[PDB]
Amino acid sequence: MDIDPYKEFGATVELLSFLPSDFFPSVRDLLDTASALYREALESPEHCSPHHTALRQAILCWGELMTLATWVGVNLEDPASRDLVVSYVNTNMGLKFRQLLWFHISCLTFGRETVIEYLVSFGVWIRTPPAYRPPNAPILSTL
Amino acid sequence: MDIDPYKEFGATVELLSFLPSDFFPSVRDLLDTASALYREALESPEHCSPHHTALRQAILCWGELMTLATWVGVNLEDPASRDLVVSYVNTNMGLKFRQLLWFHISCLTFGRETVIEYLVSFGVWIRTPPAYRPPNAPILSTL
Amino acid sequence: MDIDPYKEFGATVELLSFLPSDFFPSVRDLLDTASALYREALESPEHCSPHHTALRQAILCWGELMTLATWVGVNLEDPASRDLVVSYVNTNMGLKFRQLLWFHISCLTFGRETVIEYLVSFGVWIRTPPAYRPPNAPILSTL
Amino acid sequence: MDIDPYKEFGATVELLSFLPSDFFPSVRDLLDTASALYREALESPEHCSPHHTALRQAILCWGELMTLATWVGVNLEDPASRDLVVSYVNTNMGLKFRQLLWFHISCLTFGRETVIEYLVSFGVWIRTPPAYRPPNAPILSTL
Ligand SMILES: COCCOCCOCCOc1ccc(C(C)(C)CC(C)(C)C)cc1
Ligand SMILES: COCCOCCOCCOc1ccc(C(C)(C)CC(C)(C)C)cc1
Ligand SMILES: COCCOCCOCCOc1ccc(C(C)(C)CC(C)(C)C)cc1
Ligand SMILES: COCCOCCOCCOc1ccc(C(C)(C)CC(C)(C)C)cc1
Repeated sequence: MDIDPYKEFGATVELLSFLPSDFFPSVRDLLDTASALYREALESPEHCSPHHTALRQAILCWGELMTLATWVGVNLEDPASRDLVVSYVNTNMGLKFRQLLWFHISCLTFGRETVIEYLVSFGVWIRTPPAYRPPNAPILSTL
Repeated sequence: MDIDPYKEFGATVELLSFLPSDFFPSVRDLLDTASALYREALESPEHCSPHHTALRQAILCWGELMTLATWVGVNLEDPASRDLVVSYVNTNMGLKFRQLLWFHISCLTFGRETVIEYLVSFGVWIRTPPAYRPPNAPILSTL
Repeated sequence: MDIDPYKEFGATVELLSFLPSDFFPSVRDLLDTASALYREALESPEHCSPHHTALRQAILCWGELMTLATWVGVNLEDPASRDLVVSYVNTNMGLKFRQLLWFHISCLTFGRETVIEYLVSFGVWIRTPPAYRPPNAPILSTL
Repeated sequence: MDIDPYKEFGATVELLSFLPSDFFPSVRDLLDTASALYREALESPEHCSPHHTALRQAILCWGELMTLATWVGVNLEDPASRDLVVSYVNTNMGLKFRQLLWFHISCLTFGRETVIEYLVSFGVWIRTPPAYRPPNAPILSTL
């Protein structure tokens, strides 16, 4: 079916493509962050939050994709296709994964309205010209 | 992270290992059941329930895995690799997909208590040797 | 008929003639901004605002002009005339279009009074010669 | 963004398609009418009505297209290109322009409900076979 993984939260793919693809941190970095900050609540037997649920399912899915790609590469004999699997994964699905993880982690941490206003402001900013925008890229802080 | 996609909901992979592997319906049947009973909810912008929050993500994961295997079978001129990848997807991950779909659809339709009782009772019925096994296995029913 | 597209909103062309070309984001950027911030209200059957109405009509104009430029590229076998028409369209019409899109988005975003005070101040700043005006221009920003 | 210029007023492209392309008056005639009837308003500094706003924007776009056509006629020596461009502009873009002009002038003048009932009645007419199609095609009146 046609589902938007964010509209149950108050966002949309059209709104997260409003940021450059070179903005979203790497998958490994986001997973490390997620461990460090919410391992005890993702591994928890509680409906702690919809973000927790969705993040769990996403992590399991990335793990299964990784498993599959490693298996294909290990079985295949020639590199041309022993690589193309993991390569295409990190190309097309890595972006979706890290957009979604960024969303969920950032929300759980800072706030949903904050993350949304940040998306909007950062798009407006990265689209405005430098002479007439503030010079420092926007960023999220708990400090 | 070792996440159990069920302990959040009050279960485990073990409790679901009582059911054999050939017990679980086809992914087509289960996707049809979902599109029938819970579509307006899985497309809604609401946290209708953690079951929905999980089912949306799992369906997106399955779609992306399908796209992967298809792009593979297409761009890979080795039909052996095509077949192996796309059918191993089924072999290994479809069983998990349909376990999770079964669990969620059944805890939505009938309930958590009813489903866990069903799991216990079916485990009894199946661990029981045949000679003493009644032919009327437990079936989940609203009627 | 001597129509001023801002006289209805309390502004004028003479008040936006000071804003240079390097001030206005690209057409693509402004369109993405609108699509991300106001799509569910520009595609809506409500009279959400004069700015919404005007944005709708201007986007329709621009879409038809892009259709024209495509038809040109396809039906004009004179590369010179073809490229000259396309460049005229883009440069001139997109400059006017960026001007108007900016006015409307900025108003909807900040306020009519804020946008007009900002225009007055930017005019003061841009009339001042460089030897007596600060180097850092005024700035309209949510941040 | 896919936008319907009539959906905020209470109609739909699929509804004004009931009327043939050779039904709408000349752009000349429609502009004469709009001038004579609402010039003091389309030149006004007031959101007199959404129809007024939309008409302002449309007439501005038509004026820019006229300026384009003159620029072509003077610059481009290639007669085939010049004429093809002017003809495309007038024919197609003016078909759309006079659809819009007609809708807005007619609404402002007679009424939205009147215009929509007229659309459905004209559909009835044009659908009725010529053996039973009265020659008195429906027409909008204030009497
Ligand atoms: C080969 O099957 C063995 C059955 O035992 C399952 C053991 O693993 C636990 C399965 O749990 C899941 C369920 C779903 C999933 C996701 C959400 C990632 C969906 C999937 C598998 C379709 C990608 C991941 C793990
Ligand atoms: C190259 O990526 C472009 C961005 O795509 C935009 C998103 O398109 C709609 C679908 O979005 C998602 C988001 C996440 C996912 C899941 C949860 C399955 C995770 C993933 C991407 C790791 C497979 C699937 C689809
Ligand atoms: C070839 O003509 C097709 C007839 O129109 C079918 C309906 O198309 C819907 C779009 O309608 C309009 C109407 C007006 C316009 C504007 C106001 C932008 C004016 C125009 C046509 C001069 C560009 C754009 C689209
Ligand atoms: C070439 O641009 C120079 C700057 O403009 C100077 C005059 O400013 C007045 C702007 O007038 C318009 C006219 C039309 C428009 C719309 C939005 C209808 C778009 C267009 C140009 C595609 C017709 C916008 C502004």
